[PDB]
Amino acid sequence: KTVVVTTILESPYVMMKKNHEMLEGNERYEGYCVDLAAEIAKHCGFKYKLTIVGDGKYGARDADTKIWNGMVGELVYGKADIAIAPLTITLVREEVIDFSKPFMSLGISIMIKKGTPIESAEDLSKQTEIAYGTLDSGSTKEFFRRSKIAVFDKMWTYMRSAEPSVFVRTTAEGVARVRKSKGKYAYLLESTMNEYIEQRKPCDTMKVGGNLDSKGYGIATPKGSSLGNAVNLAVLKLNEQGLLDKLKNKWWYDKGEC
Amino acid sequence: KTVVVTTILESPYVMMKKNHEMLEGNERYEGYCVDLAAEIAKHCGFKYKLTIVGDGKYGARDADTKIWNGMVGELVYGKADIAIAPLTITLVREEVIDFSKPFMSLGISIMIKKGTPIESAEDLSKQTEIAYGTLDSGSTKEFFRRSKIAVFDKMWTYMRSAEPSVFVRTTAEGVARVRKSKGKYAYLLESTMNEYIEQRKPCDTMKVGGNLDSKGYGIATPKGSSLGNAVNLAVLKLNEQGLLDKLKNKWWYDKGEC
Ligand SMILES: N[C@@H](Cc1conc1O)C(=O)O
Ligand SMILES: N[C@@H](Cc1conc1O)C(=O)O
Ligand SMILES: [Zn+2]
Ligand SMILES: [Zn+2]
Repeated sequence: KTVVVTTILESPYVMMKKNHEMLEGNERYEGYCVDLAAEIAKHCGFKYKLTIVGDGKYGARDADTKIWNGMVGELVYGKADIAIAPLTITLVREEVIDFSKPFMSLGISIMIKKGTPIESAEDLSKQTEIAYGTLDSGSTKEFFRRSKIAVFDKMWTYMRSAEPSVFVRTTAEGVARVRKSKGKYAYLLESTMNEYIEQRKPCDTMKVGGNLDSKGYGIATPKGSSLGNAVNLAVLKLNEQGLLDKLKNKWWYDKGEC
Repeated sequence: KTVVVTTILESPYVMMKKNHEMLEGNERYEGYCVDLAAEIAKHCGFKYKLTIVGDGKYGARDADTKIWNGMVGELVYGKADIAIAPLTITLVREEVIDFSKPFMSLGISIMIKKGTPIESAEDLSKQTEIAYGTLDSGSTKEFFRRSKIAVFDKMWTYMRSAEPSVFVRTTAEGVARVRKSKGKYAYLLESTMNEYIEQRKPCDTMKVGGNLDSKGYGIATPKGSSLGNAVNLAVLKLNEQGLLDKLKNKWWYDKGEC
């Protein structure tokens, strides 16, 4: 009955506490999703164990093997009971796992090194000098790959053929590339992460333009799991009681450094 | 077999076309939810009949009889098969009906007549010359009635006992009250309607401040319904293809008059 929670090391959702090495179990981690996991568990009445997804991914179906990787795979193949992370609710995922109503709203956004002469996706598409990419698996890449909006189709056409690769394995990798490229690389990531980074030292990046789309993160469970109903209701209750807005402010803005 | 769709006359979601008297059935109406209903039915493969909710309400439970009114009641008591409307996903409603994932995100906002000395809820709570209320039943009124947050708790106390009533029966009545009250009345309504009206003639109102919460509208079905699954998947598909964004620009800003 101890619920195995799969999640991912992604700031400020789940981060290692500075002393984690002298701590045990759930106490080793801190962050928005660590706080949310505690509350979901308390309102649903279950004991849980946080575990970091082994391959460090969000989740995508390999087109050859057709095997799901990341947190989605952990749920699909029975290695975890629930996923509490910045996991995007999408059609292909909803087809294999269950999602609660969203606990956070977001949209794909553009992250630039300050001073970059870019102001929108249209600007990125109309030039070639500043390279741009996305996480190499997950909802953002899939959004561009399936987009039929020309500004986005043009962007995908370029990204899928750019060399060296413009895709990165982790959010941190994308942010570092932005920071170390003197303005020649812009990163396409979720508004939530983009807004977070813009508030952290060295305060050299910023989110530009509006969001490209609109969607949410949901707490996921294995298709038909017994936890789904209570978890969904708990998210709604916690949102209505102001918990979610409080956690957003606590982890994004209250200890912002810029 | 023809699906009975319950919806509500609320601009620009569902409105009577100018020439509706000489039109019939579903053709009499136009709007975002009318376009959405057509997109959902096509993907889920069903024929439908649009019907305006009899009592003109969104849906709330009478504390004494425990009977649901509005579109929620029409689903609860079997008078309709699905509600395609700007119906807000809430915990009390989710307990009695099913909601698809969000097709639109929004938040409670403040509508003022241009030039009114108000910039936030807080601003409304610390004065008494400017009355302010909400729709008479629905998710907004509940929000203030259930607030564990100080500014808002203060707002319910004044609202619940103001006399005469600061509550209104329809969004239109709330908007008209703002407009003819020479700035002595502000109306609390969802950002979607607020932003919409703000872009319509006589262009004398405006949304002030930020949203008070974050939530969404969902397509609702009776508990356990055969349509729940397909509808939910259709919403996600429509969002990802950009149809939902397309419809929003179509009905909100493409014809704006200010
Ligand atoms: N939440 C996303 C991952 C993600 C995080 O930030 N940009 C992204 O693409 C997912 O679920 O793939
Ligand atoms: N969407 C709300 C109603 C509503 C619309 O605009 N302000 C409101 O309160 C509901 O479903 O009750
Ligand atoms: Zn379609
Ligand atoms: Zn009564």
